[PDB]
Amino acid sequence: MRIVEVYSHLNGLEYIQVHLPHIWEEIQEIIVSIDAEACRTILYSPVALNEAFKEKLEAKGWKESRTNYYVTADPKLIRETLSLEPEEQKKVIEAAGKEALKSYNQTDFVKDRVAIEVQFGKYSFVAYDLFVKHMAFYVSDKIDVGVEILPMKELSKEMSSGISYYEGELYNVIRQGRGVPAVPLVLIGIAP
Amino acid sequence: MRIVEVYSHLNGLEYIQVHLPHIWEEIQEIIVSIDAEACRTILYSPVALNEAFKEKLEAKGWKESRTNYYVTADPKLIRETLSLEPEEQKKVIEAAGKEALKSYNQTDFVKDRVAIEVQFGKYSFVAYDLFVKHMAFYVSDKIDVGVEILPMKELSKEMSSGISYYEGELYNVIRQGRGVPAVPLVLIGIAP
Repeated sequence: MRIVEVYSHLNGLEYIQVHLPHIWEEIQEIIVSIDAEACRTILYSPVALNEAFKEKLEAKGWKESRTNYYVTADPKLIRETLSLEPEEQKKVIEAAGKEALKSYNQTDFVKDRVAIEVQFGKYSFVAYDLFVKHMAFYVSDKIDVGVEILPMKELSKEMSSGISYYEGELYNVIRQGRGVPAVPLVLIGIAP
Repeated sequence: MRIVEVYSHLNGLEYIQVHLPHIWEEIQEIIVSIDAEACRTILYSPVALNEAFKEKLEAKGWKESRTNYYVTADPKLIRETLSLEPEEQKKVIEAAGKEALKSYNQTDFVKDRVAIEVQFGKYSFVAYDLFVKHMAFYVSDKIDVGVEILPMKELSKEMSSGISYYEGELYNVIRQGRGVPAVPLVLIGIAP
């Protein structure tokens, strides 16, 4: 496959280029290696595409990651426990006489404190990846930068209706105003 | 039904109380009027709950709204056209030699420049409502404040697994850091 567009959010790409140059080179090579034709089961299959990326990513040591945390109804306690370890979060919340509720986020591809999301899903999933998933791993000190691989409109239009595309998601990010979300990111738009 | 928790984001609630006091009173009355028991088709049905709120909301003049816009791959052009009318966005993007792509957002309940989302859906939909939907209507100058009505965990646990709850979504918002999203909001957690 090929990269058509790349957007560096909060200079996330440059951070990778300085501190983890091998990662940027690898991400680029993995994309080139994906055979989109074999996924043309003539629309393209999101399941087939996800399987192809999964094999290549895991073949290069990108592995699953999970981050646990405790939520609560109290805004003050949330702000005071965001950066704490799970057990400490619960301890602090309960010590204030408030209820702690178990939660977590899980992602398939993490390596060298970089998370990569390959998204060929419906319109609501990218928003969730950017503002909740990547942010969760970032705030929990598991990643320093997140990467979102998305199909350009030229590819999404050749897939089932309802699949989000690069141009639309880039818009959703920039529409937030400067520097939102707080996690540095690299948005990559691809095509066959 | 009853309100258990209320969170004013960027002082959104106070904005309503000063400029639109009748709206806050009405929202509170609508919630009280909802018969959660009749939706206990003993778990609670999200479809039944959504139908009950829809009838009460529309009965009070809350109506659908749609906002159109043109996205593009060019970050600079996006920032320069965010606040423009749709036709002007396309004109500006194309005048720079870049492609404009049609898009939009639609919501069921808008009145007096306030949007209300009643969410009893899966984990990814609230994120989309907050960071994309409410923000789209806000940036397009259709609303000044957004409202998100969510079930507290005590209610969501009595519904199908996978339904987001107040405590979890409040966490997702505060985890962003101060003032994100840029649109003022009122988060309301409810129970039977």
